[PDB]
Amino acid sequence: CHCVILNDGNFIPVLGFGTALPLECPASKAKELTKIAIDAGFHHFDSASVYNTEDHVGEAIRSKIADGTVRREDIFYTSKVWCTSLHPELVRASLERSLQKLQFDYVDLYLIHYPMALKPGEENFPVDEHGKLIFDRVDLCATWEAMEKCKDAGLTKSIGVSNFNYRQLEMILNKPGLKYKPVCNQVECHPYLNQMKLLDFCKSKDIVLVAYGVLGTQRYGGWVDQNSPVLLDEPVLGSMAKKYNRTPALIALRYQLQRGIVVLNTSLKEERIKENMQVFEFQLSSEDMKVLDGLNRNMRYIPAAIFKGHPNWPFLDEY
Amino acid sequence: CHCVILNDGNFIPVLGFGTALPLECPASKAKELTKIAIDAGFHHFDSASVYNTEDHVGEAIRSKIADGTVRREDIFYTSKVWCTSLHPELVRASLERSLQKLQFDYVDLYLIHYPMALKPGEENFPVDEHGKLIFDRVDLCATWEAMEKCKDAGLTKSIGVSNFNYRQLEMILNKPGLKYKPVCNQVECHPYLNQMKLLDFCKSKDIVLVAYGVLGTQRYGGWVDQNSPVLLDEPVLGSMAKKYNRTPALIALRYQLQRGIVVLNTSLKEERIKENMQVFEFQLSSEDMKVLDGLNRNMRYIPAAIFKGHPNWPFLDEY
Ligand SMILES: NC(=O)c1ccc[n+]([C@@H]2O[C@H](COP(=O)([O-])OP(=O)(O)OC[C@H]3O[C@@H](n4cnc5c(N)ncnc54)[C@H](OP(=O)(O)O)[C@@H]3O)[C@@H](O)[C@H]2O)c1
Ligand SMILES: NC(=O)c1ccc[n+]([C@@H]2O[C@H](COP(=O)([O-])OP(=O)(O)OC[C@H]3O[C@@H](n4cnc5c(N)ncnc54)[C@H](OP(=O)(O)O)[C@@H]3O)[C@@H](O)[C@H]2O)c1
Ligand SMILES: C[C@]12CC[C@H]3[C@@H](CCC4=CC(=O)CC[C@@]43C)[C@@H]1CC[C@H]2O
Ligand SMILES: C[C@]12CC[C@H]3[C@@H](CCC4=CC(=O)CC[C@@]43C)[C@@H]1CC[C@H]2O
Repeated sequence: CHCVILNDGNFIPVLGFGTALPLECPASKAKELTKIAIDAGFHHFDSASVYNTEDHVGEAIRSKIADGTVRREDIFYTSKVWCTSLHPELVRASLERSLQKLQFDYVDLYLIHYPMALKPGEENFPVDEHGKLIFDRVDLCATWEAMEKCKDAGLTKSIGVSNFNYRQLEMILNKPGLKYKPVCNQVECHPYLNQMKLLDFCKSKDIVLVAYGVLGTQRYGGWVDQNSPVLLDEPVLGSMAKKYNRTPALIALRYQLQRGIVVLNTSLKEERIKENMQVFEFQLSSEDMKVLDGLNRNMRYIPAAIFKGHPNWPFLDEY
Repeated sequence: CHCVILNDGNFIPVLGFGTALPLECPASKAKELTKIAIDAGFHHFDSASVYNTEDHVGEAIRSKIADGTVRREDIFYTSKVWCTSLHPELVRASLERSLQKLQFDYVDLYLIHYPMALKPGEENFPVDEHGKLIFDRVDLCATWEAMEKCKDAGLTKSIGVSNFNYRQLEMILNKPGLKYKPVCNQVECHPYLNQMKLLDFCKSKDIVLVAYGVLGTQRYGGWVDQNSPVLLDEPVLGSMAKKYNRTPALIALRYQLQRGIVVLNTSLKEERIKENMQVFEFQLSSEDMKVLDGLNRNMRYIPAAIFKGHPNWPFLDEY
């Protein structure tokens, strides 16, 4: 497998397929896209409880195992516990519910979606009369202890985090009695926001940086500035694509793989799912990698703006 | 394909089996060892016209292709033109001779063995009455042009160099009319001689550093100081071997792979040839890599001392 090794010994495919879909897409769409992705050669699938696509994704995977296309052990499935279940006593219950939806006995990786707790309840986005999210206070170190228990319970093989800044990672890494270090930190990363600093930090701690937004994000309404520039329309990517006889998307994907990053990607088009697998066919020169490094402009497509004000908002700029 | 991509688009397996043997071993020994390597999963084999083992190595490979074990396209074979054939008009004749000994239509890689020419002739080590090598002077840029022609003739898929220092690589890289940059520079590299500087330079130029002496070299008589320390006896390697439940050799091999180096290795023992393939099974922590970086002590096992007076002796410069 085009895999890299996690700090707990487990292997993870460097190219994963994201199962989050635009609000304008029917949930069931996730099932068909997953089947196409599997046939295209994808083994790593990224999901979350908040995506409401887990049951459909699980159906596609179980279907592909049933007909002998792949085995459960060959699939790397990731889930994430949402802000409303960060309370230590609610973490495992959330994972068990996901497993129930998937018809799985275990997930390969389980992440804390955001380092920001929200009022517990069925509603994923509890708000008051002003439409403001209802924040809740939770000890993330305790949340982590609960994640470790899930690993020891065999409900998940590995555990990690998502959307954590290095300061928050250090808190966990320096935790008294720490048992398992996060194996990864899934964050937004692309030429407009190359996370060089956070990447170097993660590498120094044996933490894998898993990137989303590698192609500019699906630009979800209510989460991304619709007036922000479209990443793949960047002239530099267009020019480099022609130089290497590839596509702007392939240039953006290869850029990250060559930096030691595990990449996620999503496309609603079958032709593009297959195309993205071609990222393993070519190499970007060291000089062109520097050119791409020059596109950095601190453009964060998903700032989780509705979370601003929360004591743990992870995206404050560096000094 | 546990492989990396060369600057000419071709793929090379990151772990290769070397076929040079101590003078105390019969040449035919290479046939047996190559077959064992192939059965253990090795697809990359390193040889040279000066090793006097090409015909035996070729026979093992052809034998394994014949009985259905492996395909030629799945094998990556490297040869090297010796000092006595650096004259531009003799480079191709040497490659053609190697192909004849191998009964191959092409080699995957062809290297200039040393940036030092010796008096042309059948004798690989021409000497005078004082037992000193008879040096010759050649236009290495002209030698390179001849290598480029060999690539354009399809006799070799890629071309590179071996034992070249920074200035000598520049000599080729800045050559007016240069058509193909060297895809690699095969040099000695291990914790006692980590080549930090030369490695950084090669990466900046898209040149892969291929390392020999990864396990301390076979300590050839007449080439290696028999009183020099044995690399695999290094305490740090022993302690790390115990920590990871591996072996000193596996630690030394993995150290190089994680630095982006293509590693060669040779063993006369079947058990060790099989063992070395296990290098893909574990990961050294970032902190432990730094510990290994600390062992550098400028210990060059193969200084090519009999060539020390040659105008182009490569080991005088800092790197
Ligand atoms: N942990 C988190 O906070 C978080 C947040 C957001 C997303 N994610 C994860 O990341 C995954 C990816 O989502 P994303 O929003 O980051 O998007 P993305 O992977 O950056 O993709 C952005 C856009 O690229 C287009 N695209 C894909 N392949 C292409 C190709 N070969 N040529 C041209 N265009 C191509 C897609 O359009 P088409 O569909 O039209 O092809 C898509 O809208 C999700 O499914 C999820 O698993 C995680
Ligand atoms: N281009 C050049 O100038 C140049 C120069 C020298 C060599 N090379 C290339 O590099 C290849 C490697 O040769 P090298 O001299 O550098 O040696 P090496 O790979 O550094 O190996 C040195 C020693 O390691 C031992 N060893 C191997 N695997 C082991 C294991 N699992 N446990 C314990 N010991 C182990 C071997 O002893 P045992 O046999 O007793 O196991 C061998 O004598 C050559 O065959 C050749 O292809 C190139
Ligand atoms: C932006 C992000 C992915 C897209 C989703 C969002 C939560 C609400 C949503 C509900 C949907 O039916 C479609 C996707 C999405 C818009 C997620 C919050 C964290 C991040 O993973
Ligand atoms: C040291 C090196 C590999 C070992 C050989 C040496 C040339 C003479 C030799 C002749 C032999 O019959 C056995 C190997 C070796 C001792 C090579 C010169 C460059 C390097 O590849």
